[PDB]
Amino acid sequence: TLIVTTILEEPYVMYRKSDKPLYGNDRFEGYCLDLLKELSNILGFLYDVKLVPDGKYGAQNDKGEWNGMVKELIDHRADLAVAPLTITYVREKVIDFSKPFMTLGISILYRKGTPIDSADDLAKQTKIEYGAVRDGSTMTFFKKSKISTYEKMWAFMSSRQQSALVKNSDEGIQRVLTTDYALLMESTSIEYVTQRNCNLTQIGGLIDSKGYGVGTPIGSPYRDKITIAILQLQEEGKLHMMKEKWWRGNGCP
Amino acid sequence: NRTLIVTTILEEPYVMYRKSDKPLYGNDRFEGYCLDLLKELSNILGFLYDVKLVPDGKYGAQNDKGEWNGMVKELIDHRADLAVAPLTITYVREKVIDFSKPFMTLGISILYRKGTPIDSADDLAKQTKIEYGAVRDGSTMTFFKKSKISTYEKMWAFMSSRQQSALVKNSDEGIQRVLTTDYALLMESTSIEYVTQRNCNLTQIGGLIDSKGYGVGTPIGSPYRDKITIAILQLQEEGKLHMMKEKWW
Ligand SMILES: O=S1(=O)NCN(CCF)c2ccc(Cl)cc21
Ligand SMILES: O=S1(=O)NCN(CCF)c2ccc(Cl)cc21
Ligand SMILES: C=C(C)[C@H]1CN[C@H](C(=O)O)[C@H]1CC(=O)O
Ligand SMILES: C=C(C)[C@H]1CN[C@H](C(=O)O)[C@H]1CC(=O)O
Ligand SMILES: [Cl-]
Repeated sequence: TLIVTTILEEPYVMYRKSDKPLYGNDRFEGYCLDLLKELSNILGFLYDVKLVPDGKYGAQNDKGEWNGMVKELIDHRADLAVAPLTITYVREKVIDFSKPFMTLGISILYRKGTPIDSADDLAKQTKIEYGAVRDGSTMTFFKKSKISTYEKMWAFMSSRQQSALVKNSDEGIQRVLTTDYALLMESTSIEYVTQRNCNLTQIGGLIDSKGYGVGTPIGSPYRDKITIAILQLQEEGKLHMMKEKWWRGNGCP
Repeated sequence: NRTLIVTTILEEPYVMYRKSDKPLYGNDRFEGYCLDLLKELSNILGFLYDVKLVPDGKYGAQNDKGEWNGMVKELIDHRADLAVAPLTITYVREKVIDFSKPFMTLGISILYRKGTPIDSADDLAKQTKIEYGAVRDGSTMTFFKKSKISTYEKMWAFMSSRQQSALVKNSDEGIQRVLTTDYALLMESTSIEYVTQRNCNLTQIGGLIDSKGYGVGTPIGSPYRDKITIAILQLQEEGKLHMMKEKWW
């Protein structure tokens, strides 16, 4: 029986809707749960899903200490992390990621109706505020970047004691819907959001290329097996079916 | 430290013979995306390397008796330390070697001539006048062979009919077939991109029908695999892989 650490994030992992109190794995549904089910069926393991106690994904502080799901793996409090956990340089040095089960890139979430069409449109002005979820991989992309425009955007994002950043995606979404604000957001989440709320749209294409992967502790004997199962699921068209299932939403033009 | 043996294969624009007016020797024989990648990896990780073309000139597939060939076999048998090529990360291969995380993303798509009303794989699957195929024994052909999706099973039935006459031995052959005859080639999207920049009568039809990547191959248990994965992620986040692709495409 593996311990799986995860985090609430639509539509990957959500509280199931019911009139009775829920317990254990039955508390949850979503893309990641469907994934975990397929993975257990292929590999034959049992699993206990547990929300990550500090409710974080995994980032470093000044002193080099980790938190979130990444920390859970490092400390062996979980065997797998199944969540939209972005595969990044800094994380991959401290955990063993499976190969990606989903591809994505950073893009822009914004309200419909405007001439804005790219990141460059934002970086070369100051009237439109823009930011990212604080300490997420998207923020780290801008902070570590040495590319001109992205350097400029980070300067603005982090200025004024980081007032342009948000603590979570929902806050970002509300901020886009209410004020003159664009959120730098992972493309898969933009796709999800813009098919439920027809007032929102993606601006431009992907500014980078990356994946979500299943996290395991360094040296874990499951990583390679999960990689192999993921490849099987992709080649069978199942990853694609799973995403169609959970991204369908309400439908927007 | 021991000079690493790197198996690879000629394929534009990943690995090509360098154009010079005099004979070439060693690594100097070669240029291309994968040579640039290799050189970036060696600088980050600090290894020396000798590039060696795979003797049988194959990527790596199994025969009836389940025996492997090509670069994959080279790695399995420890005749090479690394494989640096457009070697698709697949289920069957990952079971027998270790791949780094992908340095490039791609999917199967369609190479065809411009000006036609064909718009998707479906369009091809439901007809028989337009011939279509893939490189024999490549990961693309294997995808269709193993698919249980209705459209793709129908396509596999077509491709394998008539003793696989719809298949080609290599991408160059496929490309000429598309240019000359009424033929569509199922081809990796990255290669389509390269071809259509250079052949203005050709285009991609429809989107990607799957999603995968090229990765550096190492023998199972190699200590270079994770190191190379981390180096790849670093190159990616610094935008050098993007630069490298633009350079060669
Ligand atoms: O073959 S993989 O390592 N795992 C399966 N997927 C499909 C889900 F993303 C992808 C996608 C993109 C790239 Cl570059 C690589 C891969
Ligand atoms: O983090 S990775 O495994 N290796 C780095 N890259 C960049 C190579 F394109 C990508 C791209 C797409 C996906 Cl899904 C996954 C990855
Ligand atoms: C939803 C959140 C905060 C996560 C999801 N993947 C990124 C990560 O794994 O860091 C974060 C998003 C982002 O940074 O745009
Ligand atoms: C060019 C060739 C024959 C290779 C390249 N990658 C795939 C592989 O690694 O199998 C093959 C192409 C394909 O099957 O469309
Ligand atoms: Cl990996």
